[PDB]
Amino acid sequence: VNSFSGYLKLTDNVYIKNADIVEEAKKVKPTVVVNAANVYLKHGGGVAGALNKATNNAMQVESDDYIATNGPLKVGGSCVLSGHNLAKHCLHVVGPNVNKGEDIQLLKSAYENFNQHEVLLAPLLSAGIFGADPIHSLRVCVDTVRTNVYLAVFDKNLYDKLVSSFL
Ligand SMILES: O=C(O)C[C@H](NC(=O)c1ncnc2[nH]ccc12)c1ccccn1
Repeated sequence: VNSFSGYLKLTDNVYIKNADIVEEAKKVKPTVVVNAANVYLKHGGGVAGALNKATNNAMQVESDDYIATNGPLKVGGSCVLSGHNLAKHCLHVVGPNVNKGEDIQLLKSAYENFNQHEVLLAPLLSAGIFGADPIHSLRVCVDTVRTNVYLAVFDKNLYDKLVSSFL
């Protein structure tokens, strides 16, 4: 038993809600919140900009030190950093950004990072301003992640569309 509330059950291990991931994180304080990052960990907009703003820019400061030491992530890759005031840990996961011309096939690799964590609060990878088909992303999530994932979808119209089209 865990502390997530009002999530619609999609499968044996995937739950979904129409909610702001920042607000869910501040309420639940999950072990792991997933950030929809880029390879430079430049947290400008979307999930990343919103999470970082909620940490008062501490996420960005930590991320800049990470990049200075380690260099950029790979598309499809991830790193574990602090969750600051939002969670114990933040798993920064890089899904392909279609608006940058990145390989959509890399979405499955991106979701595989979730399997290293027993429970996660996450956004829908590569959706929104990342430019991929969100129905496809939810499908890849359900077909790739085996650990317990709680998906927080910001856009109300998007959430309704995702639920009504889920096979
Ligand atoms: O779920 C959605 O609608 C799409 C989702 N976006 C957000 O969660 C989001 N975007 C902007 N400002 C925000 N403030 C609080 C939440 C939030 C998303 C997923 C992957 C990549 C990019 N974007």
